[PDB]
Amino acid sequence: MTEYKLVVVGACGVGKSALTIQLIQNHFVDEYDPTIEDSYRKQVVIDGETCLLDILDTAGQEEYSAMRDQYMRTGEGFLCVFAINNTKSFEDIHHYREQIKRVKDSEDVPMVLVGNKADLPSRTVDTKQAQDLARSYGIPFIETSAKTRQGVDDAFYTLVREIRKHKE
Ligand SMILES: *CCC(=O)N1CC2(CCN(c3nc4c(c(-c5cc(O)cc6ccccc56)c3F)C[C@H]3C[C@@H]4C3(C)C)C2)C1
Ligand SMILES: Nc1nc2c(ncn2[C@@H]2O[C@H](COP(=O)(O)OP(=O)(O)O)[C@@H](O)[C@H]2O)c(=O)[nH]1
Ligand SMILES: [Mg+2]
Repeated sequence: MTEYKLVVVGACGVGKSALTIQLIQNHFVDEYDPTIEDSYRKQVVIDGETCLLDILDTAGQEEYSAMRDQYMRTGEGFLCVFAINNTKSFEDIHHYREQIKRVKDSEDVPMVLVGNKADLPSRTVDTKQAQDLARSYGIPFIETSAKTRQGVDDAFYTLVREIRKHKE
């Protein structure tokens, strides 16, 4: 079967681990150690294709390193996650997109913008502002809740479809 290597990136606390564990293990984690960086795998069917999702949930220190560049470079697509109630996490996205372009040495890398925690009140990032950003990047934007499951499959499956488009 076809393997898709996905990498989940974004600020501490946006829900990278919760999104990954909801997709792979079908449950919402109320807490997940922010030092646990690992890959999680699941066989799924997307548009009739049986495939293996190989998802790297990034964690540890906010730092640049050749060591990290080496394994991040293996990613075929990037899920760029911010939390809709954390303006700083939205502002951070630019730094992730720029480093993805650097490590992949390309202006054309499969990417999806994800606004997580859609279930929470008191949002600080307007959906239309995130939609405008995604339009400016030429990538899809999906609002998700790792808690309720809203948009979770759509976010990961859309990234798989972006990877297929790049492979042509
Ligand atoms: C609370 C812990 C947690 O969940 N964290 C996510 C993070 C670990 C990794 N992550 C991170 N932050 C940034 C950058 C990268 C990054 C670094 C590389 O060397 C290579 C690549 C390649 C693609 C995407 C991202 C990277 C990173 F993994 C780069 C800039 C954005 C910040 C940055 C300012 C260092 C944070 C802690
Ligand atoms: N209400 C709500 N809480 C969430 C959601 N996603 C993550 N969380 C919570 O936010 C915190 C940070 O999530 P985590 O997955 O550890 O974020 P990470 O640091 O990006 O891996 C945890 O307490 C999660 O339970 C969500 O969609 N909705
Ligand atoms: Mg985590």
